[PDB]
Amino acid sequence: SVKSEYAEAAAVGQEAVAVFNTMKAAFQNGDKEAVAQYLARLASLYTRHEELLNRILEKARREGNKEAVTLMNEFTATFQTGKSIFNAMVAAFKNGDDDSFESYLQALEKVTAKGETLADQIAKAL
Ligand SMILES: O=C(O)Cc1c[nH]c2ccc(Br)cc12
Repeated sequence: SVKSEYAEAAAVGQEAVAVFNTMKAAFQNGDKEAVAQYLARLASLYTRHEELLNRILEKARREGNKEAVTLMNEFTATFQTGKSIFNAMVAAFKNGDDDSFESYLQALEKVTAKGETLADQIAKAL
């Protein structure tokens, strides 16, 4: 069902949180070889999550589930805010700009934290 697909997409989101928090510890420790690998792992996790959410949104549209479509449009817009902040963070790591990396990291934590009430609303709506 779309609801079990949403549980699967959500688990992937939680994998990214786990990897992201491990990556923040590596960044703080200056272990850039680990950070590089966690940033590759996070990209693949975000590209997977993004595609799965798009399938959920498209299914909700085909089902005519107007409330789920509304909430999924709001969430997939915010997902792009997070994804943009992540990509800037990757660029800061490439450029050796730890100040920008720190900044983008906190922004990505706050963007994610904000979008959690809506993430849990979508589970109940589908
Ligand atoms: O997860 C998505 O739906 C979009 C996305 C694609 N790449 C990302 C990287 C970080 C964060 Br946060 C989000 C993304």
